[PDB]
Amino acid sequence: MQYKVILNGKTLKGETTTEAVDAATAEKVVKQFFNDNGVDGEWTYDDATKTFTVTE
Amino acid sequence: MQYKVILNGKTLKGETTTEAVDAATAEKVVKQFFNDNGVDGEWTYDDATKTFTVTE
Repeated sequence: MQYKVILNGKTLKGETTTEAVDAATAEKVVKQFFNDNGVDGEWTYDDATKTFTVTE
Repeated sequence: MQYKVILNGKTLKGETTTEAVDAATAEKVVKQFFNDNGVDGEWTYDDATKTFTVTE
């Protein structure tokens, strides 16, 4: 199933969607996302659109 | 200024927006987001909408 994850922060806000057999799997899959995005992830920047693309 | 951050993963995909004086500040602010969301963040779930809300 598909789940809609909301990344609501103070200086950062957004919406994302992970696909997992269940909410837990999704929750876990998401954890891996941030777990890997966190502070050692590969962040690419696109000045052309002032947008950054965090690729797992 | 406002920046549009794209969280593009394999099993997870989405879009977010951080506000920072510059791209770097934004990038840094975002890092704090994931840095704090990562594996020890406070994740709240809303079954009513199958949506999770990660609050910094």
